[PDB]
Amino acid sequence: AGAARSLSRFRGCLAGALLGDCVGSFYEAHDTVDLTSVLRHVQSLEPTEALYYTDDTAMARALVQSLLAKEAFDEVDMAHRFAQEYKKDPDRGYGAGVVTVFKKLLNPKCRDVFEPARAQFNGKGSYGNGGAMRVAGISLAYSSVQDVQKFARLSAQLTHASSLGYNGAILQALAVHLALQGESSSEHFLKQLLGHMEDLEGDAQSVLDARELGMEERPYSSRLKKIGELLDQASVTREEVVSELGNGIAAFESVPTAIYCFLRCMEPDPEIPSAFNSLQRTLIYSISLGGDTDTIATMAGAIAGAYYGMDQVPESWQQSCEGYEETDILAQSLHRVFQK
Ligand SMILES: C/C(=N\Nc1nc(=O)cc(C)[nH]1)c1ccc(N)cc1
Ligand SMILES: [Mg+2]
Repeated sequence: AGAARSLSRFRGCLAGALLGDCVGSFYEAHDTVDLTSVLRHVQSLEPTEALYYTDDTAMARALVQSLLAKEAFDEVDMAHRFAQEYKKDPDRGYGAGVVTVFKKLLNPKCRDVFEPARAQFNGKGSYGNGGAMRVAGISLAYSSVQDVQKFARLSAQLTHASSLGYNGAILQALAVHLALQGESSSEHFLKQLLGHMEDLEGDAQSVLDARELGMEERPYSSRLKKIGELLDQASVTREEVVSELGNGIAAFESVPTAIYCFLRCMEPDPEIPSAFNSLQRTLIYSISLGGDTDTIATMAGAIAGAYYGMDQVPESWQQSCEGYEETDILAQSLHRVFQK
């Protein structure tokens, strides 16, 4: 993968996300998934564009297309691109909630593009993982922690106005940010994320948002702490992971899980054949958790792809995915424009 923030890492990041979405799609909303099944099914990749992407990729592409068009974050442009993408291709797997947001954004009378998201859930906003599932491009465009946080938040808030939603997007963007920096201990990676989340969850609004939902005072911080405990635990089963971290559509029940998958799979697992590389292993492992496989795998894939780089993206897998060339072009353009 080479240096921090290399072309290879950019390409690997978006390819990894695409793979997770396309391959994870087959198992979406499966309560349980058998590992042998995933393996058998990834054999079906080996020897074009046979696997459709979902809303995860559709929104990721629109986000990145906005950043490229403006060479900056522009809420009006990005909001419009999200809404127009839905309009043109509505059957990509959007929830009814975010569709309500899109319909409001499509009204040419809508001046304030943040207001639709805020009206959701009786004015409290969605805590879904939709803000995070598309956020990797933010970490490609912006190098500083400060900017990653600011624009992961803003991009997320166009559809997910609950701090439980947009803080999940920040966490995912931070994970990609770190992975683009290259080789790290799992301990150092986790500690860096924990520090950032502890700082964010100090905010008074974040504290109130959690309290309303009966959650721990610092939800993501507490979940990252659990990840540290899990990584030290003997004979952790896929069920115990799901049990402690979740595999759901809430950002809190999917973003930490995706990060755990990345961290866990830094090391060889005897349960996944050693022939699979580290990226492949991460994707296989994350999909085998079940639940929202598509988003958990797209997020784990973004992190892993940034970390391992394009050399770990198997051409046979990549070429099975709808739009892999467009995805690759977007990654190279992000590098040219923002990491020249
Ligand atoms: C923030 C929130 N809900 N957000 C949400 N997003 C989702 O995707 C799904 C669900 C169920 N709920 C909230 C709503 C009411 C109160 N009383 C307190 C908080
Ligand atoms: Mg999807």
